[PDB]
Amino acid sequence: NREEKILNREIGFAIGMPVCEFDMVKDPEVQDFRRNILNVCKEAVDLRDLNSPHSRAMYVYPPNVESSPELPKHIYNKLDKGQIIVVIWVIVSPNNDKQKYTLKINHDCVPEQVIAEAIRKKTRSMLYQGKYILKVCGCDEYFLEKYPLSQYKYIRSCIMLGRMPNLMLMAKESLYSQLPMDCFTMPSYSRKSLWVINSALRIKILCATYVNVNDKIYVRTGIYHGGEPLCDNVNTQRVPCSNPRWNEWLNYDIYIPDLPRAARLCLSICSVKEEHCPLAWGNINLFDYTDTLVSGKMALNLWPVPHGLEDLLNPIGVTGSNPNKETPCLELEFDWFSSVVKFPDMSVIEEHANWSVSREAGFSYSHAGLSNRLARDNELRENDKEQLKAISTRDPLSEITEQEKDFLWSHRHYCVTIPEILPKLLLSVKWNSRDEVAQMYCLVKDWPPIKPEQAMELLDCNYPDPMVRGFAVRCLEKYLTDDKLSQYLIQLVQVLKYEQYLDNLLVRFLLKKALTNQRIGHFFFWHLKSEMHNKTVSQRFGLLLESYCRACGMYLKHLNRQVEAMEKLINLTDILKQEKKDETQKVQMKFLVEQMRRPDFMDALQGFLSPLNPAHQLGNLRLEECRIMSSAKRPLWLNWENPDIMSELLFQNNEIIFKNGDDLRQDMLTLQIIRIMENIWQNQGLDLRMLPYGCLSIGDCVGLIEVVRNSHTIMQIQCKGFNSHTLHQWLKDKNKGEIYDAAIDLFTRSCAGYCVATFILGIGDRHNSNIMVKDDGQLFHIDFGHFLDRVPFVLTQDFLIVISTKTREFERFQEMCYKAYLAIRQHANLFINLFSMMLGSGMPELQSFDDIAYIRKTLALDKTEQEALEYFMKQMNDA
Ligand SMILES: COc1ccc(-c2cc3c(C)nc(N)nc3n([C@H]3CC[C@H](OCCO)CC3)c2=O)cn1
Repeated sequence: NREEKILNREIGFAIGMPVCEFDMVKDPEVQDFRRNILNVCKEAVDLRDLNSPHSRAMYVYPPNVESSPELPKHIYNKLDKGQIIVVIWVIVSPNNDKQKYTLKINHDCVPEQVIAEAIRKKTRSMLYQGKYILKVCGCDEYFLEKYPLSQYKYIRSCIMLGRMPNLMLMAKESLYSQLPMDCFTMPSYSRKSLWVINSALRIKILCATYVNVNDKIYVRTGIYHGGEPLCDNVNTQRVPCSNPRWNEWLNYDIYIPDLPRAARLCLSICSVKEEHCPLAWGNINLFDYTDTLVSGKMALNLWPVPHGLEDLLNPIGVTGSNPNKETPCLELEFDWFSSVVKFPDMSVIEEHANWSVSREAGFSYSHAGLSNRLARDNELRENDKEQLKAISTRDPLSEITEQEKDFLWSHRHYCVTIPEILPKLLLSVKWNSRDEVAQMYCLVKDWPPIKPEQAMELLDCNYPDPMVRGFAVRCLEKYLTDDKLSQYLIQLVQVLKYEQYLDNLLVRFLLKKALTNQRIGHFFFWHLKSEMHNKTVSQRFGLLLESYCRACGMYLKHLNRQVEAMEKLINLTDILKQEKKDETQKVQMKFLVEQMRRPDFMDALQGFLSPLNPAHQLGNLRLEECRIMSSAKRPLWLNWENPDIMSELLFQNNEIIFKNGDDLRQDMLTLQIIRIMENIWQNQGLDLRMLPYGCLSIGDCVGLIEVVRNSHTIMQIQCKGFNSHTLHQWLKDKNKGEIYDAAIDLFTRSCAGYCVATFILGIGDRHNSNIMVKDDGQLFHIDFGHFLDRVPFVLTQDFLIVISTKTREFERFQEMCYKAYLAIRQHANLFINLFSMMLGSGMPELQSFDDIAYIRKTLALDKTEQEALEYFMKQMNDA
């Protein structure tokens, strides 16, 4: 139609490839995902059309609230008798006069209540009903829901900062006048035997093509469930280099009905010299998306080995053929049985599980042989019930012995009483034994829900089973707040890579939330779009992006304006670091200024939302405040006017650093971990102010960085002014009076926060230029080069003098680092889980579980609470 043709050009621009291309794809799964996902779209749109227009407003401007309405002790204490002084603004008459009405009201007042007092003060300022809404002055953040005022992140941040909230009052009708009439349309594309196989698995390696020049070669194979072999790996015969025809059947120690649902064939072409090397790799799901077992002739196009691969295989790697067909192509053959073999229905598995529990009970009783895996009733002693608990308290990095596994499995029915043990019991299963797997399925089917922070662990590369991942999704669906879903969004987008198929419970969950919360949808779009360059995820992420863009609504027009901006800056910074690299900042700036005269450039680089915070409107480009930086990759310091009616009450200008050349993924993760550490310390009552500024990767070593206003590096404070006493005097000068005592306190609390953080994460070398200080004393670190692969933030005499060595303030400071280290140690399981989910991300500083182990060392998990306290105590004295 007319609208369908306009939509597809808009979707195409957003993804970076035309939609017609997805149709010219003959994979039934691709076309099934495309059609079968459409109900997740339908449900999301329906929820937005439910309480229209209010429900459409909640979509476009979701309330930005904290997870709990409860405030910590140190936060509540800042309120003058549990009450907050709030400032409500009104835009009066035709001359748009800003008029403030100050209040002092209960921090837990709902926005409809706050409005009432503001109308009461307006009616009294001389001596209406609820057709109004509250907005943050200077940004598009609204207060459309009945939450305690202190629950909104702006209000809580204000309390924390000792800043007075500035909110603007406006008509509900004036906001709804900005929400357009969106319509969802149905696209043009929308309109056996089971365990009866009494046989062992064999796979024929026929031949290899596109394998030529540059001693011998072979095909290394293995059958895997996650990253664990379901039997021993089987190699083909060694063969001369250019001639690769094996025509060999490989015979595996697995009986076909014993194959788990998420069983994979993991293969690689290896070179020999004593020194075996993988040339290419590829993995195949033994069952297709429809539960059908792979049969017959097949050809798999192979992938290049990832930089820094362990063994000769890549089990954690992507499944399916490499799209580039000019690559090593391996031709295989699978046994064809009586008909089309299909994995049994849940009911057949349910009956076999009941049969297995029965045969298990009458097995021994009447066996004669010994079994450490048979379940025994009444034989569970209180000293071993307390030993089972000690297992559940173990970190995800800790090794679980074969004895502990047999122990855990014989107690599989008790385990249901310690629900947080499940990841360990799931590892304890003999995943190559249909008998135990059918039984495990029924346990999960009725397993007590676990916390989302625990659920997430069952979504890394170790838990491939659809039932295990389905239960994890179910725990998130019911217990994960939007605040928290937003906080862990980069790991949830990352673990999508561990999914066997396009259509799954996780993608369905993530997409429903994306299409019912625009703040989630923004970052869901950007985290997906930023990996379109990566061919390993291009199709899955592209299809996910198509389904998103097809139902997001008018936000696509906003996303496309953002895409056009980043594309211009990439083009711009390409020319500077290529051609005009050694040219002066005046000539380089003359080129930018000449390019800004161009219409396509002055439309693109102005009047669009900030990808770091879509609540921020980037108006006119103030070139006069922009500069090409001195850094090697020629990054841009960019300055935009804040076109908000009340910009002045937040920030009149918005500064973003656009960088093209370096990987921002490692900074993205370090800044996320900081936000988390900060939120852990804050929840535990100890106020250690951190600054996880915005950093977003938009592609292949391209991204944006939030500039922190009123900040200078440690070097800049030393330089303009060898010198070791300048910092304190500068902070005394920038905070003279009673204002000084607050600044010294904000420097120590922030200085303590970064001391712990950097130590734990093993962050890159911290110097005078890698550290920064705000006008109020707030200390923060920047450019986190590389983590894990020592105390990097060495407290020099410079920082020590600002603290007040044998002082009362330094005795308070040490007590700040100590509680903080204990606070992170009590949460090490979460941090371990966040890094594990990122293994799939191609990050060099995080390629194996060995890398994550660094935080088991620095957080002394194998030691005790007092022992680890002694570890941090000892490591902090060595400077
Ligand atoms: C991963 O890549 C990167 C690249 C840049 C930054 C980066 C962040 C930053 C922030 C958040 N806030 C403020 N205020 N400044 C900042 N800077 C400035 C440092 C001083 C410099 O001054 C000129 C040379 O001395 C101007 C730039 C940065 O570089 C961080 N990570």
